[PDB]
Amino acid sequence: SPLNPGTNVARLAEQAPIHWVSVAQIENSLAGRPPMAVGFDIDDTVLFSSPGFWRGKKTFSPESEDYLKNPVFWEKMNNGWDEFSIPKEVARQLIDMHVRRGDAIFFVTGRSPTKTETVSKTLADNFHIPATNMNPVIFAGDKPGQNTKSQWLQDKNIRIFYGDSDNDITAARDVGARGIRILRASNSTYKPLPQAGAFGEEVIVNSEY
Amino acid sequence: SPLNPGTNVARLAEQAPIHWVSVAQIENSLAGRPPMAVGFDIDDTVLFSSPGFWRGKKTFSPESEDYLKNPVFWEKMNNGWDEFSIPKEVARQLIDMHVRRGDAIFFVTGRSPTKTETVSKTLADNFHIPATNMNPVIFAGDKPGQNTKSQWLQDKNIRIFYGDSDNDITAARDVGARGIRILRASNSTYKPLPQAGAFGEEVIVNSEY
Amino acid sequence: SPLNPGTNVARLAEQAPIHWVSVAQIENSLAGRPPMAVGFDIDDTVLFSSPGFWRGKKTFSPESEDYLKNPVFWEKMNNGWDEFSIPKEVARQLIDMHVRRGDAIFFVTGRSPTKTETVSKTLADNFHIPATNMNPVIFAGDKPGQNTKSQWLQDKNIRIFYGDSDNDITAARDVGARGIRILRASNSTYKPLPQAGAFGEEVIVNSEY
Amino acid sequence: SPLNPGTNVARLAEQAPIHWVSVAQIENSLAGRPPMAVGFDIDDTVLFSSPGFWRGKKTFSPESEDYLKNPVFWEKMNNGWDEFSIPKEVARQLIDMHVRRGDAIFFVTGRSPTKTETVSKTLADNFHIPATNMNPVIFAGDKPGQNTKSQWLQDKNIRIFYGDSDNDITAARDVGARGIRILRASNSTYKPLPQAGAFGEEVIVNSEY
Ligand SMILES: [Br-]
Ligand SMILES: [Br-]
Ligand SMILES: [Br-]
Ligand SMILES: [Br-]
Ligand SMILES: [Br-]
Ligand SMILES: [Br-]
Ligand SMILES: [Br-]
Ligand SMILES: [Br-]
Ligand SMILES: [Br-]
Ligand SMILES: [Br-]
Ligand SMILES: [Br-]
Ligand SMILES: [Br-]
Ligand SMILES: [Br-]
Ligand SMILES: [Br-]
Ligand SMILES: [Br-]
Ligand SMILES: [Br-]
Ligand SMILES: [Br-]
Ligand SMILES: [Br-]
Ligand SMILES: [Br-]
Ligand SMILES: [Br-]
Ligand SMILES: [Br-]
Ligand SMILES: [Br-]
Ligand SMILES: [Br-]
Ligand SMILES: [Br-]
Ligand SMILES: [Br-]
Ligand SMILES: [Br-]
Ligand SMILES: [Br-]
Ligand SMILES: [Br-]
Ligand SMILES: [Br-]
Ligand SMILES: [Br-]
Ligand SMILES: [Mg+2]
Ligand SMILES: [Mg+2]
Ligand SMILES: [Mg+2]
Ligand SMILES: [Mg+2]
Repeated sequence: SPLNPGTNVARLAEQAPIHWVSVAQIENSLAGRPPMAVGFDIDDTVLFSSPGFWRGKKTFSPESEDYLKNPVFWEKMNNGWDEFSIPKEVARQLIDMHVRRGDAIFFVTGRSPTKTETVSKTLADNFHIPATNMNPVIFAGDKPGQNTKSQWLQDKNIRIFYGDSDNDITAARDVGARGIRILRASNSTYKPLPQAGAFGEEVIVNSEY
Repeated sequence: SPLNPGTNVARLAEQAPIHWVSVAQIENSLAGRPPMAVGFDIDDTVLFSSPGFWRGKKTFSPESEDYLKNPVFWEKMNNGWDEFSIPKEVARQLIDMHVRRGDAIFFVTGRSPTKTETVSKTLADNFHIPATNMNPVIFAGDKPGQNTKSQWLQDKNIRIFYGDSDNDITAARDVGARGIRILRASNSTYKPLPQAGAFGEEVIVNSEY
Repeated sequence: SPLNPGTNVARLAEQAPIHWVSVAQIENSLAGRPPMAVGFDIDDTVLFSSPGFWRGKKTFSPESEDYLKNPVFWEKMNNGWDEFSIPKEVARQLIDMHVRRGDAIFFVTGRSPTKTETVSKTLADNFHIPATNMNPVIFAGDKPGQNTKSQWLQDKNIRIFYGDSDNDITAARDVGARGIRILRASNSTYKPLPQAGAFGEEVIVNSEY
Repeated sequence: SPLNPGTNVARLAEQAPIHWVSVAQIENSLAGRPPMAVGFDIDDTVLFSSPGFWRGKKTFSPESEDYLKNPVFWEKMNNGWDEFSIPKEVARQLIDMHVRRGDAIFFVTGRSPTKTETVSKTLADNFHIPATNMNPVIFAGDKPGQNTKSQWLQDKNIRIFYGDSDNDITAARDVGARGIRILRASNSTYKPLPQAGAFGEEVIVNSEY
């Protein structure tokens, strides 16, 4: 790659054809809809939880991705390491908005389940979610005695699902929910970054922080 | 304004909430729709015609907007000065696409009408539009003996209207047609630049050239 | 290319490594330097002259670059077609700044020379350049009876050369003058766009209009 | 603020006049310079340490900035909470480059000093810094028995100082070192973001991650 690559104004102005939306446009699109159920992926959607995953990786499997199948990792990740996870502003805004509408708030995660979890609590506390709006984190997947994320969406009648990963958007699509994309921060340790907008879905502006 | 204003990454990554689309996405949204009528504003939508407007302003009214109510200007502008107008690439793609589909193509302009006009021919020539798809330019407005752009869109059953200006999109909105925005180039002499996406309409990416 | 390519925040925030400068920064870098000679390339540096080039190409050689070796083209281009050329705002700022400082202003072009030329006058008129600061356009090249752009910069003791093309900056580099890049507009008909900053030179921000 | 603010291509292409540089351009600028001393701010320069500061703040002073004057906070921040701090790629690249040159690597921080600190170790381990290149973190400030960051730069003959905050760049400027800016991540909890480039200094591209 050249030492001085230069640029040109076609590249400076170039836009990908993304359907960008704001929080205000989403609220507007819902105006006069009665209280409903909506859901959020957790990691890189409402929490920059990379610190915990990064400590996990270094502590348990510095040379592979095996820490993610290790129950001792998950016990720590789910029971306190979220105290170093940084709440996303986009999620504060969306959650306050959905609380303002009287909506029911669900969090649906692909994290491995553990005996106990204080994530539900970290989320109710960090985002000021009233007990009445709040629901215990749902641990979805394809282990025996789990339902998948789409089954949970169908089961909870979740109408809007917010998330950063392709599987978040497809899961919403599968059950006819509205999948709305959030940008993953470029300093996340989960890489490569997804291509936000890859299914033609709404992507929220400035949602990396 | 500071000599060294500096910047930051929230500002470098910031996106306005615009519904961007590509030509390809628009062609796909129309897949299996039979032939229909579509229309295009001219100036800064399919032709960068500032050269003639600029020449006009300097020649007839260096000091005002008066040239635009001068019939001697309009006669030069519509009978040759578009030989200096530069066709937009976005318009070559859109028009080739609509030709492919077998659509009827209309140009609806706010330019003042004149005895004769060679703009229709400049457009059929520059854009390789088959006579069968092509239609003479419609000069629309609020002069006696004119109909408005909206009435013309209703009259021709134009389903899609492309334009750079707010009135292009609202004229489409008036009659229930799909208004699609094209970016006016920053070197156009028509200023200020419109706020593309001001009505929540689709805006075509990279459509300034 | 995918219908929905999507994007990500590493790509939204990505910057090429360019030395951007403002007109204000350049004026400040010259603070308390006495009057000097500076020069400007014409086409896409101070005038968006694509209208005349475009008209030329269609009229004389729809199918080649031959129009550019046609004396009948050059006679039209240099004796009036610049009435359709659109002055760049960056050039109004730079030239007003250099006039302020009392600098001698040169235009050095690669256009083919002709019997007469009204480009010098178009530039003195459009840019309000005082006759005392102004100099007739220098037509430079490798034709017999010509000197090259570099020799002209050496000959006039031009300390700063502004231009959009690689040869503008390298001609400056050849003779030890400060080469400063201006962005060619994306609707110019001269393609491909140069890679501004390809030599580690300064590039003026927003200089496409 | 409007629900549909729109945009225009002047804004889409608009650039701040920053002197952006790459890691390769910096190495190139140093080529054939003998081994030297160079230094790095820590927080948001080589480590996204916001997780630790964010846990600190919530644990010790949820309603003020007093945690930053609390020694119990600093003992935890400096003795393990960096295990959740995320190394910046830009810092891996710069440190490997400066290690390749045989340079001496210093880290100079404004963190309050504590009895012990394992930050030096976290940094040597995460960035693979050979013992011979590595130096214990220097805790600078204006407490009694400290030297300021500029005094330390002068004292260690540090020739290049990398950092995200204005005080990093001014400290380098004060002693005639080369201050090079790194972009603070927009998900940092330390806000507002600095204006990278505010002294006309080099800013490294894409240095938020
Ligand atoms: Br391992
Ligand atoms: Br493991
Ligand atoms: Br813990
Ligand atoms: Br917020
Ligand atoms: Br479970
Ligand atoms: Br699942
Ligand atoms: Br993904
Ligand atoms: Br990536
Ligand atoms: Br589509
Ligand atoms: Br006048
Ligand atoms: Br007039
Ligand atoms: Br094209
Ligand atoms: Br009308
Ligand atoms: Br408008
Ligand atoms: Br404007
Ligand atoms: Br300056
Ligand atoms: Br030909
Ligand atoms: Br020819
Ligand atoms: Br101006
Ligand atoms: Br030459
Ligand atoms: Br070039
Ligand atoms: Br190009
Ligand atoms: Br407190
Ligand atoms: Br405290
Ligand atoms: Br610890
Ligand atoms: Br790296
Ligand atoms: Br100390
Ligand atoms: Br200090
Ligand atoms: Br700062
Ligand atoms: Br900020
Ligand atoms: Mg996620
Ligand atoms: Mg128009
Ligand atoms: Mg040029
Ligand atoms: Mg810092």
